[PDB]
Amino acid sequence: PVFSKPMDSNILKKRIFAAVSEGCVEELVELLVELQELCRRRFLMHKLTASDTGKTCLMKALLNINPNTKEIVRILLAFAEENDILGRFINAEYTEEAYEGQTALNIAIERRQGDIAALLIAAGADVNAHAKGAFFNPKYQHEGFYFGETPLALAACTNQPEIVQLLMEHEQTDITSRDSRGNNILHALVTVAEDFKTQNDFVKRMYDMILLRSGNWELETTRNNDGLTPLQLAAKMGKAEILKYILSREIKEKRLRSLSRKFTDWAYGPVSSSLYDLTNVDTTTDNSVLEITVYNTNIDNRHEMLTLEPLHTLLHMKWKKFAKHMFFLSFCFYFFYNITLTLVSYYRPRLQLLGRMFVLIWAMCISVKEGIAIFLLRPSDLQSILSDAWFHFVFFIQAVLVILSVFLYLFAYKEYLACLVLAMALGWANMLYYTRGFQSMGMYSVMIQKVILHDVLKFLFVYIVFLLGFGVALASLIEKCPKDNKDCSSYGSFSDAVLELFKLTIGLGDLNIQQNSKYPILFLFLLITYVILTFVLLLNMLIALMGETVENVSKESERIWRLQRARTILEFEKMLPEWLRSRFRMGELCKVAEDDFRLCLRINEVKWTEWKTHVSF
Amino acid sequence: PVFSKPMDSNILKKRIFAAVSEGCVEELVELLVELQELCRRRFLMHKLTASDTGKTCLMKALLNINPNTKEIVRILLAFAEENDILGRFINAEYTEEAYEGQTALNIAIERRQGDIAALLIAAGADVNAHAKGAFFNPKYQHEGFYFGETPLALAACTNQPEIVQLLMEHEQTDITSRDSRGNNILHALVTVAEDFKTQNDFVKRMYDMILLRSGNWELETTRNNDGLTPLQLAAKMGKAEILKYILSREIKEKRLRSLSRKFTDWAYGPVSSSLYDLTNVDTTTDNSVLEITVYNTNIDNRHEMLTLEPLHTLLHMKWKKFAKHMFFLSFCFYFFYNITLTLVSYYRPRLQLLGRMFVLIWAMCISVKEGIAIFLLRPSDLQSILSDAWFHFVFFIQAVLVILSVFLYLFAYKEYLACLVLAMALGWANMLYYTRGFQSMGMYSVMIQKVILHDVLKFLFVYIVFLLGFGVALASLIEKCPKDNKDCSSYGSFSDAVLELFKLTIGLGDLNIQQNSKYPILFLFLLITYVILTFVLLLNMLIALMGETVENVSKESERIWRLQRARTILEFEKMLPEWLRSRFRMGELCKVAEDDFRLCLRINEVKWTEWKTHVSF
Ligand SMILES: CC(C)=CCC[C@H](C)CC=O
Ligand SMILES: CC(C)=CCC[C@H](C)CC=O
Repeated sequence: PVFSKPMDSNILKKRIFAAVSEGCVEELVELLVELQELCRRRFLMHKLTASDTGKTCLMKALLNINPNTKEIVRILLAFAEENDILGRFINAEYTEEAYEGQTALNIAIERRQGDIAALLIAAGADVNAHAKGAFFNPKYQHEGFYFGETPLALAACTNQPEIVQLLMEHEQTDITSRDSRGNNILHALVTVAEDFKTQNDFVKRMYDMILLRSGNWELETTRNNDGLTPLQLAAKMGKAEILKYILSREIKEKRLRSLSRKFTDWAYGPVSSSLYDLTNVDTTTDNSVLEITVYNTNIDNRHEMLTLEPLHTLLHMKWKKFAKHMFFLSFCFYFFYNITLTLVSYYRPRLQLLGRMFVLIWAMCISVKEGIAIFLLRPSDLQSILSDAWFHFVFFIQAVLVILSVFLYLFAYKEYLACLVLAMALGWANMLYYTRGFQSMGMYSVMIQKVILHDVLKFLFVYIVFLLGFGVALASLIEKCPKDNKDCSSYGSFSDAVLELFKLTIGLGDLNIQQNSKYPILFLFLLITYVILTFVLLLNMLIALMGETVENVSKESERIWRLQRARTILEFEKMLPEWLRSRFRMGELCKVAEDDFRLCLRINEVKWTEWKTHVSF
Repeated sequence: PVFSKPMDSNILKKRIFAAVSEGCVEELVELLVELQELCRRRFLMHKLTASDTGKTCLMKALLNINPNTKEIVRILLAFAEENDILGRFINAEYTEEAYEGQTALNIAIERRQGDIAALLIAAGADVNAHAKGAFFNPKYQHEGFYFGETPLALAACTNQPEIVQLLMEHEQTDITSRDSRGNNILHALVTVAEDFKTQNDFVKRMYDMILLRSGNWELETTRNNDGLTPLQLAAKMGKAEILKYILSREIKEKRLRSLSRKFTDWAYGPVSSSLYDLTNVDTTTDNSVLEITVYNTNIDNRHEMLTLEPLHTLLHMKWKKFAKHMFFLSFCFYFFYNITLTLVSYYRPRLQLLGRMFVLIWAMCISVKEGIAIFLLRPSDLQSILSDAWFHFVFFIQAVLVILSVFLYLFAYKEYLACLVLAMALGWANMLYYTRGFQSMGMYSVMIQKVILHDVLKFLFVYIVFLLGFGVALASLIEKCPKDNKDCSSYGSFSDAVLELFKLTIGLGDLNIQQNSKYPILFLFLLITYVILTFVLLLNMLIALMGETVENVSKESERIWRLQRARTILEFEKMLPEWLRSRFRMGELCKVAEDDFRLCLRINEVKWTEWKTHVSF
């Protein structure tokens, strides 16, 4: 990455800056006596700070910590309060593009100087001073560190709970404060949080602290600049631990019960009927966590992300309620559409007229749905290798070719077999999408979807750049026969040599040495080295490479089948009419202070291994 | 899963119920003074309990434990004994379908309230109050928790030995009590027990406690509702640790010697001749543990389940006594029957008449045995992939086709070669069952039995749905020749195109471009993409998939060969006559109190690694 001018370097006002660097208080005593009357005519002490970047000696002293630093800070504060400029001195900000709005308290917090940090707030800091800068607000994740550009989140993004308690007891803190990105403190903790369970992580523990110290719902209901309360921000950023904690969170103490999400009912040993609350989980309005966690591409930790308590049961109930009954209906009504293509294609005209226009209207419906589905998606969705747009595009082609054929048939262009036969061969090959069910058979289609995109195009490109060179050479090595007989020089042209040299790869045809070549010792050399270099090397090294690929992705297939299952589960939801949406879940709990707690789904989960380990002691 | 109305919720009699919920004794003082004369006219205190589910305030207070709960229980008991309804109050039962017969002591035990549990039995509990309900007695294993529906097993199914001791010293406990499922306490411990050795498990330790406190044989000889003393219940449910403990169990103390099963004789270092007792182990009557552990499908922990001391030696002795000598006899007498089919099939009539009806009578015997064997099995046995019914069905077909052929031969239908040649080709292919012996060769047949059922039908179905679409398209792309020559359009019909397009897959035949097609650029595209998509992708991705399958199941083959070996060992037992069963094991030990301890098999086992590790200290 790149940055602007540095915040500190070591390449008569510079003498104070050099004195506060190493922290020489004995040297720092006398220059301030000199500075009290240094050009005391009128300047309004602007020479105390620097004008190139807005730096003062305070944040320069806190920029590099030495064992003697407290005396420097107290001497600087005692000097600043003499000239009645302490408010302007402690509220000093950087004035560059990378760093803008940076205060001395912001640097004091991050240097683990909790004892020093109490001094600036005692002198009076604005606290709410944002840090809107290019460094503090990076574009990607590799040119800076992000912390919500608020000083309170410094003690939150870095494990400093004592400064969190010190800032909480302040009268002017503004816990419900936005920023330039519109985030809040909980959004900041969501962003810094670590997805994988890597032993102890302070973010999950400190979320409880900040939320219990808030004691209200405004911190978890405010939206981002795009608009995201942190429940789905933890989903989009790919944070499994934080989402698991926020989805299943209950407070066993009174006076804090509205913040709870998982109201337990009874714990009868291995069984525990937990009444879960869902308000941004079910796809009711938009941007639900269930919708975000399935329409995402960059997430790699979806092994454990989909199998939470208010998501797995929700998906299973949706599948058993309205997804399987329509999946089988779609399978039957597409198999019939593919079968009625055989009665038109194979039985072409070289009372069975009831199905002549059924294929036309169903191709029209398929096209008018896939045209919406292909532009509703963004180009970022196709960047993933296992994207769902490939089948959405194949299904679209299967409709455009059919409608083009039936358009050209009655227009009499003699092309009613050009696009209809390709539509046929693609439609029978399109049946490997409706194997989303049948778990054992569903294991098999993603092997296609991964192997063909990982090993087939690479070996195909190598074999194409291999066959092209040998094809030109073998066609150039032969000689033109004097046309006394037509059966001369079987490797006649480049197009014929390509076919005759490709037939040798599969294993059908014949091999000859008298191909009207004046250099048989050279013809045979090339013909032998082609089969040696490709059939002995490439055709079986491909097998060896997929022997590693399938071994690597055999344990990964279980989650990637369930991903396609959940995607086609939620895709059929959008196709429902609004009046058919009456089959919602259980809701209107009314077990809160003065309202109804949205919708609350009752699940009855059991865990016998965990209960066996717990009861073992 | 689903459930009935919940046992507790938080959505002038309800005030007492709310007071006992959080356990506010200071609030609980005055309402009872109010309730003493509340409508004291005559109701016979029915308002103290609820009528919707039969709940009282006692089990509601024990439903959620708070640090102050003992005073609530003692105040409720002191109030109930005043109105002389303590017996009806403490013997209160739930009255719904899911929960029926549930008492307050049952809820007090499971909440780890051992100090509270002594109070209700001191007041007087019926103890033997069953919990016959749909929740306590689930159908499958995923809609409830099962514990034998007796309160004594609550302290047994949950690790609470102190309450076991408290219930044992009671005068009215009825240790030999059945239930609605006919189980006993040992059956309950067998059901809850954990099969794999997962560090410490309280069930195996507490079995010793309950059996030594019983001190008799009635607890381990009572049968289930179907009829199972727990030795084979531990076998059918798949519990390796519990079965290992119960099979090899000895008490070194006097006054408890009839309960012992493994009477040791001498321990001469690495060798220890252990005299084992077998009463429900040998297949003498029915339902032996050895018979149950081999005729089971759902068990996955049979790696260590078959190799116990009174089972492995029993199987080895049976094999060396009467199973190998009949296996070789069956192999010879079936190879002769398959060889004498060649002298009839290949030498058909387009003094060798001694073998013309031998095949007929042996096919009759094979059919009359396989017809019994195919309906003696249940449909649950065929659900397993590696079931023994496939060979039992192939052997049956090999007899029905032969008898149909020899029936149609002398009836003169000219079909004596239609079913006889298929019977021949199936009979020579049926020889891959008699490779149960030859350990290295026996490793090879289960590779067939697994690979063909896991990878062959899936790739075959994909290749069939692939070849069918290209077959119709390639046959439709060609044009009908004007019949001036017969050698026109080699891809003539669909049936011919299927064969010509299948010959390209194996690698024999020829490839041409002038197939009387008006669209050669389209014919060649389909012909090239078929070989690309199938021979380059499917035919070798199958190899890559079995490269993972064989690697995964290479370590699993050792147990699955021995499973077929034990199954064909015990299958030949049933074929023996009753008079031939005189070759039993050693029995009539008479080393017990006043009887003969059934049969007792002497084995001489050695263990040098264990003795080397033991003597090392
Ligand atoms: C296997 C799969 C998912 C797609 C293959 C379809 C090919 C392109 C047929 C083309 O005619
Ligand atoms: C390999 C094995 C166990 C069985 C194959 C027998 C096949 C079905 C021959 C059919 O004719």
